[PDB]
Amino acid sequence: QKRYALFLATLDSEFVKKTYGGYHNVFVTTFGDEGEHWDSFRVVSGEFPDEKDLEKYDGFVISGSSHDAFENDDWILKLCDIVKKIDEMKKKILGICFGHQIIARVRGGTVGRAKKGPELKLGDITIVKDAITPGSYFGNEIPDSIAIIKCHQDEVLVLPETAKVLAYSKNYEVEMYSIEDHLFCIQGHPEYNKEILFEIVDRVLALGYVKQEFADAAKATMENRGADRKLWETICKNFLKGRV
Amino acid sequence: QKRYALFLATLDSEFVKKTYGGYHNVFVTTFGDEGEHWDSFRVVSGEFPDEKDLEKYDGFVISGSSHDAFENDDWILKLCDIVKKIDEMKKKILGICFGHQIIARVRGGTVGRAKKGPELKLGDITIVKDAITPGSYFGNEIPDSIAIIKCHQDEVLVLPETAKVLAYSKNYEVEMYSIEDHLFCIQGHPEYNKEILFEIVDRVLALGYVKQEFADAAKATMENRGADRKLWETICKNFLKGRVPTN
Repeated sequence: QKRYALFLATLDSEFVKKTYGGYHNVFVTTFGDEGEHWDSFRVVSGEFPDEKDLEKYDGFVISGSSHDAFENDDWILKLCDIVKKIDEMKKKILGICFGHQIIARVRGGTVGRAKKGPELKLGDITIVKDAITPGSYFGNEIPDSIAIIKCHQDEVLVLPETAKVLAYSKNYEVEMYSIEDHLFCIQGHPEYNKEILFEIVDRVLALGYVKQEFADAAKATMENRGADRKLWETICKNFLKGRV
Repeated sequence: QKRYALFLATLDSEFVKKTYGGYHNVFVTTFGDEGEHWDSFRVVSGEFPDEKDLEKYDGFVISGSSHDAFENDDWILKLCDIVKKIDEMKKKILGICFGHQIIARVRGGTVGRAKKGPELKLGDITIVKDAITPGSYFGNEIPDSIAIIKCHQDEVLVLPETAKVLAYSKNYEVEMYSIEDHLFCIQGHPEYNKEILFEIVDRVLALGYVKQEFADAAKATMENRGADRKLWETICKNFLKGRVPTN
């Protein structure tokens, strides 16, 4: 009987609540297969599993957040201690955006605002093919690059010593990385889609937080192409469910 | 013919553009009097006055921002450089929210995420009355406290060594402060009102950045009362325009 815990470090948005019924469903659509049990914990509102229950999960996913992974709010510190414990148990954790950065912070890396500005867009990341086995999480043919909806408010400015870089881009050396066999981290959102992106852009535009030109460029990146969604599902599930 | 420079560290929101025509208008409605020339620079977009033009301003106002004053984007570093020159000239600068934080950074203070978490609401600040002269910026009768629409994402976590604290709140020792006679800084927005605040709360709510109850608590602070808007206008104009003795 397979069990997976999702740590929701963001609230549900109006668009995500109305269109999908919330981030729980978004994650479960993306990374779930039939027959598994998915428990989510709204860690952003201070809800966590008990320490003693961690052993029954076959793996964990840490979502994105509007919070920064360098902040010191009580629920972030508690998430760092929980992740440390999970890590010591050698349980699988997939970290997405904020989640990638949380794992890095727990492993002694440094997270801060992105040197090369924010990103809200579809982009491409270059695979370090030398660091991947044919037949492992990445499939048989390993592509040169993979398209993903990027999350680049923050970044990992100093990489934990134990991390292996699996992909990079021109403006960021840490797009994807693994630690040992049980931590796997991506600075983009496999679980996002064009509708989710376009809604965020329009709202942050209306707020006055980005220029109209930047918004128009962000959306333009998904006018004629989407992310490699099927490949990300395959990679992420192979890692999290030990499927090699 | 008095001239004032406005540094807009923020873009115009949709609500503010369609209701008032933009933040230039909101700042000028708040802080301006007829017969003045106000120039605004969109510093957030890297637009700045020429150095040689600093000398013709009678004063400067630095706006709030959605960016953080501890960040190191090129326009921020350039703002910090320009503020240093203006400070060295001893020209008047009124810093609001991010602007308050930028002046603190230039004068060697530390800015960072608010110790006790964010704030998006009408609040009250307790005045350090011993630090104020009757007849200066706050009038003959110094108030015990003032209501202001708060900006508490970030804060000044370590005060500049030359800062005089003018007001505080339970959770933050630095609501308002001066440096010498030419720098005046408020962690709150005199230029905001109820409509602007509620629009921000609704939008950050829809985005998923705050809880329904945090939004409802924010809005509740302004259901039956507003900020001390006329008093803020008198205070800030008294300082920026030298209308009364310096504190």
